[PDB]
Amino acid sequence: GLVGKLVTQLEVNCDADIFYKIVKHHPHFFTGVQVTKGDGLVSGCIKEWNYVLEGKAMTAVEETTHADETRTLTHHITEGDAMKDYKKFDVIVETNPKPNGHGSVVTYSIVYEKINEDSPAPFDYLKFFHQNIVDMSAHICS
Amino acid sequence: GLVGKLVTQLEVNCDADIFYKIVKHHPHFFTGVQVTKGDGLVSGCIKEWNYVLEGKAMTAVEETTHADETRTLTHHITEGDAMKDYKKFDVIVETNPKPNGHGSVVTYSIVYEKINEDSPAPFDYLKFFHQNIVDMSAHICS
Ligand SMILES: COc1ccc(C[C@@H]2NCCc3cc(OC)c(OC)cc32)cc1OC
Ligand SMILES: COc1ccc(C[C@@H]2NCCc3cc(OC)c(OC)cc32)cc1OC
Repeated sequence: GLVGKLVTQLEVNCDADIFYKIVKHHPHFFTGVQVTKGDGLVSGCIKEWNYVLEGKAMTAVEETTHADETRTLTHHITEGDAMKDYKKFDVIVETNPKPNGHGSVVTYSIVYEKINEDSPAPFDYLKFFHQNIVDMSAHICS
Repeated sequence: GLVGKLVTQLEVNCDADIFYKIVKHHPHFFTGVQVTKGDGLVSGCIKEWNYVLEGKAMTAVEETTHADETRTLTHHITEGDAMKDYKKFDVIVETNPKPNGHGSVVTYSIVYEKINEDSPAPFDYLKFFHQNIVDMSAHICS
């Protein structure tokens, strides 16, 4: 099966709307541009990343869009090392209140389509994104 | 955050109800028992597994339940190496038709609660369950 999705979901002790605003505004570096929607206000960005994953230097080009009303960030990868393995690679970050009312659930989903049946599934990316949100979440408190 | 869920979802070219029936009936071995519901018909099982994960021999005790009407298998781990890292570890396997009507989507979810913030998230288990369903899925065809 070539099409799949990997998910990591974590509970965080933080209001969903604030946490989303934190995530939205944030060896590696990027160059790139911001994207606007017509009113001159930034609606997203396009970045070329240089990063190291499990010791190997890689590049990617990522177009990011946000949806404030659903607290969703979407990172659409168009180019780079990952596209040697995947025809499609998108990363969707959602933040929602726990039905308990107070804290939040953060979901990172990697939606992918492999080039062929010999391509890996992106467990190395899932672990990276997971640890990154754990790390960010451990620099926040009430 | 101590509570989380890992998911791998895969598309399979197989009718959901047949695929669920295949999954339901299937270095490692197990000993154990079957569980009935009162009519003498098997409703589940309780197994003690001996298995090797990333080279290390481990044991677990797993109680499995099924739900035919939702094509869901639930594996509830009560004891074993994994419980050195997790207070709770459940594995839920769902099979549903693609809204396209024909093939299926198979979802393995690992629902976990870590013992403490230094416990790993179960990416090693997610990869194992993923490869196992890929392998099974590559022994089936129309
Ligand atoms: C192939 O997919 C991607 C590759 C890189 C990114 C960028 C991502 N954001 C912060 C900096 C950064 C740093 C990294 O390693 C140090 C990294 O590794 C995967 C990923 C990222 C994002 C990606 O998709 C969201
Ligand atoms: C800690 O959680 C679990 C541990 C073992 C199992 C049993 C599982 N089923 C087939 C045989 C088998 C064989 C394995 O390695 C050869 C294995 O590794 C994780 C897992 C399994 C299931 C588990 O949860 C579903």
